[PDB]
Amino acid sequence: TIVNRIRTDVVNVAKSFGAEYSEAVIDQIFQGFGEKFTNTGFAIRVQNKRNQKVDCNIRYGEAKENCLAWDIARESGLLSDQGHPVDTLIQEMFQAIPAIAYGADFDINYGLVKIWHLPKIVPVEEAFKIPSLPKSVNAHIDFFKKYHLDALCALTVDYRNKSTNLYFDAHHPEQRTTQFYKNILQSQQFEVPSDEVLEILVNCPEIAVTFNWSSPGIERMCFYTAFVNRETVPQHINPVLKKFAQEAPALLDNPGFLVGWSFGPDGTYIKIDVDYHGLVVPSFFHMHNLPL
Amino acid sequence: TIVNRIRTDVVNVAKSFGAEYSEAVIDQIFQGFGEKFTNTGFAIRVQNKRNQKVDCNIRYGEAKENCLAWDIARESGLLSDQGHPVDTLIQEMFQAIPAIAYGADFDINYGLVKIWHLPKIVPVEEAFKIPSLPKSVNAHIDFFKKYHLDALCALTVDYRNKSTNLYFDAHHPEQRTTQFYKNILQSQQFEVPSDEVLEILVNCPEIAVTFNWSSPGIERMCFYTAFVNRETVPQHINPVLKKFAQEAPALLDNPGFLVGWSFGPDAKKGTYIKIDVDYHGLVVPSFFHMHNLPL
Repeated sequence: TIVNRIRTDVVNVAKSFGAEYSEAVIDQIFQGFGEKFTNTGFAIRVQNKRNQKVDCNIRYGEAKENCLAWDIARESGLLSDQGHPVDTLIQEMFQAIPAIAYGADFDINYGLVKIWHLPKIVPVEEAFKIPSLPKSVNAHIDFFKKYHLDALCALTVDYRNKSTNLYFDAHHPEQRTTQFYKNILQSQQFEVPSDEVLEILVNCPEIAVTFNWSSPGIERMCFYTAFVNRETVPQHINPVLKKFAQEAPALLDNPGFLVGWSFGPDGTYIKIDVDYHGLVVPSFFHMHNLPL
Repeated sequence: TIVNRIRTDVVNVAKSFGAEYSEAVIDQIFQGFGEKFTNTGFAIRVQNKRNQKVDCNIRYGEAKENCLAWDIARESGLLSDQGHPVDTLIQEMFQAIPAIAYGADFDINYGLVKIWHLPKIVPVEEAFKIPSLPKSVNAHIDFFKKYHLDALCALTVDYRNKSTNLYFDAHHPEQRTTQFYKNILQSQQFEVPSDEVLEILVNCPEIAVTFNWSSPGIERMCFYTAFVNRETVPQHINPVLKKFAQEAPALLDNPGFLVGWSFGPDAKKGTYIKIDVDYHGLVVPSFFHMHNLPL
């Protein structure tokens, strides 16, 4: 079955990369979400967040206007209340801004991590009405304006990290210059990457900015890129990129990949998703009004 | 490094329990006290004092006769004069009664909360000369005698709450009966807990009584007991006891825990539980030793 092949592939990736994982957590995730994994925008992700360690995260999105993942995760005990502003945040999001899609991702050593809210691209101001948003978000209006972060294309709630991400369509001509990324990173005292990487960042269509409830400042920023096949992933930049590009499983032979470049206070690491069914990459390009 | 593992463990506990916290406050605490956390009796505490919320507090004790925490907190800006009787109270305490250890605790959403003074067990009357003590302390001499609160084993100053605690070794045979706890709680109009909890209270070797400068009455009373491992924590009594018992971080594999059962007026904060993980494995043996018990 497709669900058995997905579960097998996930475990095979975990073992090949030495990623920590729990069979009981996988069993729980799949009891709730496995059928969805067969039918929707499913992806397997590895990242080198931890030093000398790879983490594996599985995720899916689907074009439903209600947050089905919240209901499933509540039902299966994957999401219980934690006495924290995250408890209602996704609900407020779906109440504040109409959604065209939703999604969810799961750490295979832990359980549900984030739930996603996907509107049509919308002015960032529509986010400011959300009651349980951390104060830092509205505190960063001038930052958003300055860096041309006006076109909001997604929102996520991270229940494990107790944080929230705003995602923007990087449509502005300034965002096609390496100087933009140098500046925005330097504005948070984040380490500026190599020139090679900067030249990759100029094509990033999506910029994620992380906020939380313990600090006034930006926790992290991530710049996402897509690649149509294994070959065009920059495999020379990092061993995890090469190995995953070359060896990630998918239902088609040459899947696309999504690469995120995350930067924080001196975290600064790489994330890579395989487009397991071949739907995610076209949807990424479409959502950012780019051609394949 | 060890200190970095402690910091990340603290943050992870905060996030897991959804406890409100400040990265800046954690920064300041650890700049002053990080090395103390690595090398002394460090513990991580969660409590359900706020209704439908978990608060996280980190603490340490060490066997020094001078209140080093006071110097460190003053120097790091975590403690400043407040124009209040607490400004000198801890100094008067170390001046009045010789200390064999001291400690401090910190709310990770705020900063330094209390500083502790630990003498050899002394008669409670040695406390009564301390000048800046709340008037209600000496007012409660007959209460202390009635409930066999004669063996004073610690003193604390709570700078945030503007209160002070006297801690007593619960050595008396009456303190082994559930009726004692029913009576002492009823004497302050605090809610008497379940028979199950009462049967836990009879084993508690430490009783904390909270006084303040705004009222003549006892503000709160807390009954402490320790458990040598996660298994023997009464995890079925409260969801927080279970989760923290099962999931609290520590260097050793099966750390012990200290549980406090706190009681006050129902119309105010009411009744709640507090649990500490013995991060380095030092705190629980020290607890039993100070109370002359074996474990």
